Amino acid sequence: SGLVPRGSHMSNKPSKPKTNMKHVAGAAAAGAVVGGLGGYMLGSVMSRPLIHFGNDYEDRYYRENMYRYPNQVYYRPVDQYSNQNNFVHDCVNITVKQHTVKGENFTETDIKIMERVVEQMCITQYQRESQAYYQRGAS
Repeated sequence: SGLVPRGSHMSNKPSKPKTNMKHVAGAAAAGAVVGGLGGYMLGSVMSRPLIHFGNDYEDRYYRENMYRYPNQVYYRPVDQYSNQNNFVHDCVNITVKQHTVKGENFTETDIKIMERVVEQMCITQYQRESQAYYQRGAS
């Protein structure tokens, strides 16, 4: 037998009284500036290569359109539940959205390489994400 009294758990302590009404953000307003992704990490600074073609044309083309398109990319933090694909999967899609955006368009031929630089940029990022992800200890 065993039907002892059990089933009592509670934890709540909202100690954050916010009675302030001063949320001024300086001065900046004109027309309208889009910006709604959700919360994806944005590359701050980098040095090493992101994509390696190997062919002359494929090489010159990349460095040629280098200024045409940005270098930053939206990616999420890795995890133990899944592999890099967890973030790399949407990493490419999201990038394609801002890449193929009406703001700028490229030829059918450019889309070929553009997809490579972006794709490789997603996986190549996993190396860094893991470097910081592995580190345990927030001092």
